[PDB]
Amino acid sequence: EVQLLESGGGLVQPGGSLRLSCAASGRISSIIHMAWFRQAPGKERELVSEISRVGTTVYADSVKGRFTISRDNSKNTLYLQMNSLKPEDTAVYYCNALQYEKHGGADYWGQGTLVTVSSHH
Repeated sequence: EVQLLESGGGLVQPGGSLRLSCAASGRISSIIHMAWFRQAPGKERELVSEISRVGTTVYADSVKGRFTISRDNSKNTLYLQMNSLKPEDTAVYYCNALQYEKHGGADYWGQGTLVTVSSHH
């Protein structure tokens, strides 16, 4: 198993910024794809960004240019810098890790960290 511990969310105004963190531990594969997903009311779970060990990245079209995925490997930590936040970015954000186990792929989940972007909290 890989345990994923998220932090960094909270309340912010439109145009604001937040940085999420995801600390990984456990039996982490040499080939591991790390991702941020989000779940909002009225929408399906959505991939936000992903990074491979060599640093290739992908972004959802709706966050391109505004969000940046990053790492501090000395802490086994994945980050998501969110800039220029919009109300439609409100969601629970999850850390995810995708690697093989003996029987097949495993998609490990963090707990989630809530991000609420609003002018009228």
